Amino acid sequence: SSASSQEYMAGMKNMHEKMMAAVNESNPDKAFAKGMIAHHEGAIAMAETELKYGKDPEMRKLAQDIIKAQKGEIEQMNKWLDSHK
Amino acid sequence: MKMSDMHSSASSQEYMAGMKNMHEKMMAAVNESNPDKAFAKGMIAHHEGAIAMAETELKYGKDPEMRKLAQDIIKAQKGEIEQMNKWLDSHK
Ligand SMILES: [Cu+]
Ligand SMILES: [Cu+]
Ligand SMILES: [Cu+]
Ligand SMILES: [Cu+]
Ligand SMILES: [Cu+]
Repeated sequence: SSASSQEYMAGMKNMHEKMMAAVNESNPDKAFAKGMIAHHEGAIAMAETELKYGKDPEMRKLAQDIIKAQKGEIEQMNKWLDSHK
Repeated sequence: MKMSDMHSSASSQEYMAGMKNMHEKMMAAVNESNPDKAFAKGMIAHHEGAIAMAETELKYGKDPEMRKLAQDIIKAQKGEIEQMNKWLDSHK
């Protein structure tokens, strides 16, 4: 019960850590890439927690979709960073 | 290395603002006991952060690929926000 809230909270504080290190970036394109990647990783964590503790099928469906999509956009921003600035 | 660079640009400030806003709303959303409801409220606040970060990118960003992604992200996140919003207004 409260175990779900902590797992949610753990993924959040995890995302906050990396997102903090990405906004001190000066180049706003690099800041968007690094920040949204950490932000997207937060979605995946929050979605995986829902798959563990969630009971509602519609939301568990959305969580599965969110994991698939965010992972995709993440690999794009990663490739964008390996080539740019 | 430069001392006057010890202050953030406007773009970094807007990015910082969107984070502090997203964290606040997400904090108030994990207070849910029901994890399905917690996922909905939390991902909504989390998704709104994506929109803010993408809007900040559209305001200050120059790279075409990333500007396109920011545009798409705003569309998709808003849609999924509407889904979770209706899900919250309909499920108990
Ligand atoms: Cu994201
Ligand atoms: Cu200041
Ligand atoms: Cu917090
Ligand atoms: Cu999100
Ligand atoms: Cu490029």
